[PDB]
Amino acid sequence: TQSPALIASQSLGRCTQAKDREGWLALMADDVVIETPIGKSVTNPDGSGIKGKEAVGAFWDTHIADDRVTVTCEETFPSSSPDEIAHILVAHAEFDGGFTSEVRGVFTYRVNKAGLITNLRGYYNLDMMTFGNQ
Ligand SMILES: CC(=O)[C@@]1(O)CC[C@H]2[C@@H]3CCC4=CC(=O)CC[C@]4(C)[C@H]3CC[C@@]21C
Ligand code: NA
Repeated sequence: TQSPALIASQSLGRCTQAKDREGWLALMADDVVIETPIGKSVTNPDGSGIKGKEAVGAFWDTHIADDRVTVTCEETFPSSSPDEIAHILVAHAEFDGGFTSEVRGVFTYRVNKAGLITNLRGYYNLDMMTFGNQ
């Protein structure tokens, strides 16, 4: 048996690697809060996270859809709750014509009783990102 948290996190990645916008959003609760990273950033403007399914849809359009985002799991850290889990992820992206970005950080997931994602939080900053010219 896979826990609702692990199923959710892995499903989110598969939908990302296939640019399935609708399937991606269906894995989330209507009150989902995405904080990638935690704190103020271009991917987290006010530093309190992207709140709501509409705003995460916009986030997908702005930062994932045409940016070739792919997430790779390096190590999984289960908790003693089936609804919360942590991963060491490596996120890669391609933008502005072919410029690349890559960062490795801790990502925590949380689902509600129905198993829908309510929280996704990333522990990383700019100094951890690496950029490319090909
Ligand atoms: C462009 C960037 O700054 C990043 O590549 C660096 C951090 C990346 C997160 C990592 C976590 C992840 C998990 C998923 O399964 C869905 C997609 C996201 C949210 C993914 C979006 C692109 C981000 C924001
Ligand atoms: Na994943």
